[PDB]
Amino acid sequence: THNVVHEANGVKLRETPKEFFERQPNKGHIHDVNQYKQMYEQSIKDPQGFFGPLAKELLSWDHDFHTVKSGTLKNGDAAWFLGGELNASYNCVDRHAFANPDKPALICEADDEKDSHILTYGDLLREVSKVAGVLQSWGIKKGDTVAVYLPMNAQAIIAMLAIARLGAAHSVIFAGFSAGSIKDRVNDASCKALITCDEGKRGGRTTNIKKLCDEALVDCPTVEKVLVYKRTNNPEIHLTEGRDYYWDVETAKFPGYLPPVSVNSEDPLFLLYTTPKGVVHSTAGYLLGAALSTKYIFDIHPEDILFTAGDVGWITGHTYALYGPLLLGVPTIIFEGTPAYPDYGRFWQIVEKHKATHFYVAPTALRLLRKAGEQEIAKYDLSSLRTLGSVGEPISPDIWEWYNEFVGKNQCHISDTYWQTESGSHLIAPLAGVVPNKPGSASYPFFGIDAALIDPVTGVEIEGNDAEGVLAIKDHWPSMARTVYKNHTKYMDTYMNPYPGYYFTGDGAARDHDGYYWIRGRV
Amino acid sequence: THNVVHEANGVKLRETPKEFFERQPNKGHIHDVNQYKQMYEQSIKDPQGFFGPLAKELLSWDHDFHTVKSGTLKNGDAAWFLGGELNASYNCVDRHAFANPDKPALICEADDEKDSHILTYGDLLREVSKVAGVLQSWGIKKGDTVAVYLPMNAQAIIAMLAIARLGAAHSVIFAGFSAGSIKDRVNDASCKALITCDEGKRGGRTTNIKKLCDEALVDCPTVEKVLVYKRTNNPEIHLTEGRDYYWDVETAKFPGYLPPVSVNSEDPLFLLYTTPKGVVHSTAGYLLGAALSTKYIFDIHPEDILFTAGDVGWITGHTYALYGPLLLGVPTIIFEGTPAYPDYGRFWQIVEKHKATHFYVAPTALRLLRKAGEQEIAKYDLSSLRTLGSVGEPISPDIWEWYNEFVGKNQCHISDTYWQTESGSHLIAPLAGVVPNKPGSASYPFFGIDAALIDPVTGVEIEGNDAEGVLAIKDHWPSMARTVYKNHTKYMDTYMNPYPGYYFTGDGAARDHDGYYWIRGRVDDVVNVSGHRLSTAEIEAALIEDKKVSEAAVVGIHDDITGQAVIAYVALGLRKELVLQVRKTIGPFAAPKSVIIVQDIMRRILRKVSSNLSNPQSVEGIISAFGA
Amino acid sequence: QTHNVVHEANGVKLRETPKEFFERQPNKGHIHDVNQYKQMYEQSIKDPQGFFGPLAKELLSWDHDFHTVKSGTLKNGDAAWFLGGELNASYNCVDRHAFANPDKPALICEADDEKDSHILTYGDLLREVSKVAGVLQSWGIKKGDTVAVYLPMNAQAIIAMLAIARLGAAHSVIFAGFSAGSIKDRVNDASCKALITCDEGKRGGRTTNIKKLCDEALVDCPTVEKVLVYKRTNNPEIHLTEGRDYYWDVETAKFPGYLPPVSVNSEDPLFLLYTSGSTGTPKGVVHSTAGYLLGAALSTKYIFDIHPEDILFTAGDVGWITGHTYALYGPLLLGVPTIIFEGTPAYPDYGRFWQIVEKHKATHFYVAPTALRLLRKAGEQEIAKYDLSSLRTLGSVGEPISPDIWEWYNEFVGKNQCHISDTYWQTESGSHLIAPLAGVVPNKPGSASYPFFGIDAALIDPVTGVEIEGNDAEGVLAIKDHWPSMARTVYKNHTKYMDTYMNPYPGYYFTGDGAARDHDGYYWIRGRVDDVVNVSGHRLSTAEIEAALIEDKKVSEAAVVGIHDDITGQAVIAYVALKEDSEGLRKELVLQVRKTIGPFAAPKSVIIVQDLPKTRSGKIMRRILRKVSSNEADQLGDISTLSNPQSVEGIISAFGAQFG
Ligand SMILES: Nc1ncnc2c1ncn2[C@@H]1O[C@H](COP(=O)(O)O)[C@@H](O)[C@H]1O
Ligand SMILES: Nc1ncnc2c1ncn2[C@@H]1O[C@H](COP(=O)(O)O)[C@@H](O)[C@H]1O
Ligand SMILES: Nc1ncnc2c1ncn2[C@@H]1O[C@H](COP(=O)(O)O)[C@@H](O)[C@H]1O
Ligand SMILES: [Cl-]
Ligand SMILES: [Cl-]
Ligand SMILES: [Cl-]
Repeated sequence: THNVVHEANGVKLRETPKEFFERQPNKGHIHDVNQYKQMYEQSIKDPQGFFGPLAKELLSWDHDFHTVKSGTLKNGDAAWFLGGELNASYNCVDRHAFANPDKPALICEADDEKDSHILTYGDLLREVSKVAGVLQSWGIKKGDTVAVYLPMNAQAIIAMLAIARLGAAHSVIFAGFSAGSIKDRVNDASCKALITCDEGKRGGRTTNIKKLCDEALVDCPTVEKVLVYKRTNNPEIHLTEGRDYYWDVETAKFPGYLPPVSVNSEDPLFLLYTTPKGVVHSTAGYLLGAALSTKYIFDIHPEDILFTAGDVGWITGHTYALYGPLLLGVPTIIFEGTPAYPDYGRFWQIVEKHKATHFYVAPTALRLLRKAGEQEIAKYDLSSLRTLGSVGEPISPDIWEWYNEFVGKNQCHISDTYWQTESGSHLIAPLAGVVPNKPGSASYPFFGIDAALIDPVTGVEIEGNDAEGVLAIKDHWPSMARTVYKNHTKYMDTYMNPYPGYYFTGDGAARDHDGYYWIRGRV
Repeated sequence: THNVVHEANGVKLRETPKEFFERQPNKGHIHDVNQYKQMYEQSIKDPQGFFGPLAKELLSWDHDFHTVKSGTLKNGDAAWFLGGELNASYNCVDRHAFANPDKPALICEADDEKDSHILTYGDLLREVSKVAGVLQSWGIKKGDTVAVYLPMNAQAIIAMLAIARLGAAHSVIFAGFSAGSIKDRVNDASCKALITCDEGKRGGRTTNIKKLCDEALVDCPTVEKVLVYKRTNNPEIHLTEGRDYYWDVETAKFPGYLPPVSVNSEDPLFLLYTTPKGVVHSTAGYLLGAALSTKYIFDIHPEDILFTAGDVGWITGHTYALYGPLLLGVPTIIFEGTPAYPDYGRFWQIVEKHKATHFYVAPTALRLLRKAGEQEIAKYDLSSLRTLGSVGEPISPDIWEWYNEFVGKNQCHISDTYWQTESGSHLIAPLAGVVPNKPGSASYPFFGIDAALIDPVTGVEIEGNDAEGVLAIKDHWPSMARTVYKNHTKYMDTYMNPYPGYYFTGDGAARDHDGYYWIRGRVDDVVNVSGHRLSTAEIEAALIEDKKVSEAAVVGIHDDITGQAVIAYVALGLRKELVLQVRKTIGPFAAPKSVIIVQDIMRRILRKVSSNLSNPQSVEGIISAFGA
Repeated sequence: QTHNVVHEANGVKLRETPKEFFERQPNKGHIHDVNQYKQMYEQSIKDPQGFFGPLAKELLSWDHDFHTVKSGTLKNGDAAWFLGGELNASYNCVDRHAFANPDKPALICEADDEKDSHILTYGDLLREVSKVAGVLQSWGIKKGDTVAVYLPMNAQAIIAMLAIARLGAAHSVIFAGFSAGSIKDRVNDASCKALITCDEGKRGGRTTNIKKLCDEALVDCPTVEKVLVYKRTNNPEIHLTEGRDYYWDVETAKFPGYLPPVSVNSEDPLFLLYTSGSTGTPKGVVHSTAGYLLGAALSTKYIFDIHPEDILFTAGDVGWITGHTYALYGPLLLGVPTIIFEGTPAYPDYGRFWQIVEKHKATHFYVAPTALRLLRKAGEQEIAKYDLSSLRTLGSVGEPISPDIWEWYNEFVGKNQCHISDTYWQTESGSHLIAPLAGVVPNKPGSASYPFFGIDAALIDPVTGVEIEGNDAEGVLAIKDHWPSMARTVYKNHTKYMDTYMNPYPGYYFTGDGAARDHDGYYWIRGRVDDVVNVSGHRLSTAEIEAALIEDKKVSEAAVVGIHDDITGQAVIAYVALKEDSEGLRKELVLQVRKTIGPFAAPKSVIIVQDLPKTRSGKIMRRILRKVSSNEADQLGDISTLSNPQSVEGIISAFGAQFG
């Protein structure tokens, strides 16, 4: 029994169902919860000997690295795989296109299913090369930043991979932002180019996209050129001559292959803004964390198919709609529309349509379907799923049991992934087919994450279980953000200085007698 | 006997003379024709196992490659030696300078022999490094393009190698071109710099070089600086302060070594313009093709000396005057003048002077020397020669016999080489000392070249020998051109789309019972509309048969649905009467998509108009008419 | 054996390295004995590929391997080493040591006032270099650019140099004693895109103006886009130009403490160091990356006998090549601590050098004979106050060391227990050329002894231009083949490079020095042959000083020459003719030279004459001014070949009257 953790008193360990293993294509990646702690204890006491080999296994290098880990949280100088060189789009596209060009890559589901398509890895290589050819033709090169203002569709996945192909950092801007929020993000990074579309389709209603760009671009002198996709092909849309150009028109000029550009492990892969602050992520570190978590926390295999019902304007689409799954050579499902269009059975038609084996979504949608589309679940077949995931905020133990039976049929594993934009990948989450669940908890911290609670009053680490306090990590990890663009002081003041030697997550949590962490919300 | 390939009837096979092997420095690279077929068959079925090792033998790499071959013709994404890095100037200069800096590299014969000279590989490394140093200090870098407007002399070779040393792509503009032809090519490539000379010398006559550049440059805003070599040192030649700088003045400021810049295998090495279309060639694949063909088709050894009587303004000078021979580390003769100056024995005086072992020339020049200078050949010792090459057009059996008797004394091997600017290197040619000749035939296709004859109407491959049709290639090869600069769609529409799954040479050919290919003339207008091959020339004739039409012009343009579409412009309801005329005389599917009637052939203008001898005022009415 | 030519060597007892040297040596020496050295030297000459290849792979960390050890020839000016190789200078001097031992001292910084002293570990140095490199990167600095440095000899100068080299750019360090005109010359010749400087300096307790001289020069340096200013004094009265000048502490705060180093080619330029020549224009000497670094590591390791446990105190300034190679690159490459002294040997008193050695138990001390002369004159009494027993190697740099100063150095600083390394070299050699290896080569006081690895030294007859075979000889000192750390060019002026070093004696490198070789093969430097004047270790251009004096509108013509000086080694004497209080104007002209070049270029004396001796062509005959400034007027010989032989009498009278 727990005197402190009131959430822990009387909670049955929900061992992973037996049908989860009937549906695995191959022997699971970690046998039992006992091997997970042998691999975890090594990843904390011996990061060099744990992440080194994994980096060599999961990523393809253009130059080997000479030092696995360097720096400290106190000094904000973390670095991983120093001296190595790779390319993000080579690991996400090329190396799978060479292996099996016809394997699906981007299973795109448009607003209207009448506008849906699928890109094989061989097609994704030809389209990324042509868009990278355009950007290279325009003078975009390693060290530049390129803004993206696109809905959740193929064009966004291609623009990011194309920008990363040249060694430039893509700064994705959620399609729903205003001209002001566009102006602020473009000017902070001094983007030299922007990729966008004429207008989108969000649940039947068409959205003004180019209009908001033009309104914002009038205060963005750094933007030399804009690439515009024809999502609707509406001719009343204005393109300023000499600045704006058409996706289809430019890409038609360049070949289906462009060489990737090697970047250093610690070269910025992208900027993502949360005044807004631009979180910066390294290349090697972020990519490894994205691939590891997707392989272990979701139990992804070459045959699997991931449907992250998120958006690339946020970190969830970055890591688990794009980089995570494509690094592993599995197809990912890119959903442009809403969970209510045409009706509340769209998520479920798609899972049935493509036999998706993993589903990843935030609770905020589970409360929308629990309070509207609870009947549409039985229409469609959801027998392909092994793993179901929660991302956004905490997951009610109510919605947990709802998410488990209605969508999972009491046959799936459920992983409640805790993590922020600054972490890059999952921090605390239960591994599919390994970690038994406690409804409402994130469970054990992931490889390389040395979680710890700190008494906010004294600022000392709270040893022993059955306790609460501020959540903090005692060392940095590969996918940790390395700075805030052009403002490292705010980066230190926010994460590294409140508790020297620790990384301040900004949340409060509790650890029960079993070690399971309970996320008690922001402080 | 042959019912189709009449050229081949009663043609005695011509074995390589005994003197060829007496003059050969070492054992030949291929023992006999049976070893050649074994090697060729592997180059087709297993290009990875064949070209992989050769790329590691013949080229020096800064970064290893992980995949030999990628892409398909149908997708226009061919690539070779992916992930690899190298430098063209290192493989053509540095590595040979280190091994033997005193070995001759450029044997330069000037317009007047008084000005001839010889650069060793050591000399070439210093002179290339110094020019590259100037370009580098000017801001030229990987990704840029630099134009070259120079005669066929040492400075042209140095300029090309210095540009490639920085990872930039050179674009060589033949020195005979006008100011307008210069204007078009510089602007299409947006060259940041130009390398040229004040004036040229050709046949004793002074040519204006800088004068035409100044004339062109007024409309080339991308050119930031020009390097000017004092070829004549004429003091009346004006240099624009702030833009033009002297070759000798700037090179004096920089050292004789500059580190080469590594580039990717598929980074552009150069643009070569032919509306002129800028043919783009890769780095690794092109260089491997240049070395392989020069080695095996001409039988080049380190002891040899190559004289390619061509100009770097064309692909022949690119591949077989520069990259080919310098990659293999042998000396190459760079001839600045003409075959008639000071007299009609100059070619042969040069061979004798430098004891050249290999001679490579176009049939056009052989015809001129046969007509006006046959008496001069016997005056010179040409016994150093072993291989006689022919380039640019099929060689008549008569010209073949003349070439064989009067130049080779019936003692040399003759290699009629078929290829084109877009192939980078030889496609069909008799390997020196290996393949016996049939006069007028190019014989067998080369390594990596899977040649086929396809029916021009159906696009289906013709099986069996004693056949004729369109010459097409079933898979890309290392030195195949990769795109047209900033215009990959024209590249696809010209080479890959007309006959999908094949490369379209634009030539017709025939294959005899021994598998020897006989290049025929060019094929005609092939416009492919939903699988129907249409003739724009054939449609114009039909429209003109209508007594209401004075003149008619038909062209082809890209179409997202049907592949291509034919648009007919007509100079004099009526549009319906003309479309039926074409259906009856040609065929039902030959009707133009559209028939536009205008008030007033330079079709280069109609293609750009419909896509969206001079009389420029009509252009406005045609643009208005197409909309109407 | 007696010498008919090398008189310096007659009756000179050979001086073995004392026994106590090896007692204080931490490990087995890097070279077994002098016979192993001869074998290794012979291979470095006959087989440089087999010798320098392995050493380059031991001492440097490479991002890409090299395929050819050595290329090019002196005659063609195309020397190159380790071709195809890639590396980074800041990685080899910082990163690789920080990963191994982040807490090991790297920069032992002794400020002008010891109250301000501090110590940076290799870990600290990595963060501060990364932050400065981060600022430069955000400003647009990239491989191929040049960045000027105008800083005193403190930690920030070292960080600026390493941060510039981290990006693949080349730093150009401008000695802090230079005026705005000398800053102007160097920044414009190199077209520096940025400048790193400080608000004010501290030297001898007195505040020096640094930023003020930059603003004065920068008004004519249109290539400089941004300036980084360190708050050395934090004086708030120092103006920063909005849009151009930015504070070191403010900008570095914006960037993280790690930045990836940029790989550069072995032959990409590492730095420019502007040097005075026979013209009035400084020539920017350019050094490669790989070859220069290998030379710094090789010489520092084998000539000084540096081990990981050791601590090096090079009493030099990064404004000159001595600080470049043996205060920064040499010791940091080997991963040992180096003492960076910002002050003077006289402040607070004439024992400061020894307080520093004792404080930090320095094992290696490297100093100029000019300072040894000063301490013998004014501070000998201070030595007995300090424990100097940590020292074992005592070096001398920049000028000839008198046999007397050698003995003083040996007895009073080394207690007759240390090895002395008289090191001969020059800015253009990058590293040592001729020097006694510590613990290996016995000394002849005043001789540089044997040439170092890769240095094939020769003496050339000045009359015939042919190499002199056999020993007991003298002539022009020349080197028969290039070496790894040899300078590669003069910036954007390779013709001056060829005309100065390679063309005078084709097939050879021309040091500009004369020398003699005794029967034991020891070399004895006889000084410059090319009328280059060395004042307190500072290479000066008499032509540049003449130009400064003429800028005064009262001067018609001026001639400057060099003469021996008991204090500074040599002194420049200026003869001035006016167009027309003398001692007054003499002060106004000396100040004129201070304004245009720097305070350390000021003439010792200014003699005012009516006419300068001239040829019939009209050129000034400085050969006569030199013999007069010395008491060798009786060696002038026939002067009827002058166009004004009567001026000679007035020159002898003027020098006698005004010198003093
Ligand atoms: N599984 C979870 N349980 C509770 N809170 C979560 C979970 N996942 C994410 N969060 C919250 O979401 C925040 C992430 O913010 P951001 O990713 O920056 O939009 C975290 O700081 C947590 O407060
Ligand atoms: N041996 C040959 N026989 C027939 N045509 C040739 C031959 N060599 C080159 N060509 C033609 O020359 C053109 C290529 O130009 P070039 O490569 O400069 O000779 C193409 O139209 C080829 O068909
Ligand atoms: N050990 C030494 N003995 C005599 N002269 C030296 C010695 N070291 C340096 N020098 C002189 O200092 C010059 C170096 O010039 P710099 O290093 O540019 O000031 C040499 O050319 C010599 O004239
Ligand atoms: Cl090799
Ligand atoms: Cl080895
Ligand atoms: Cl000089």
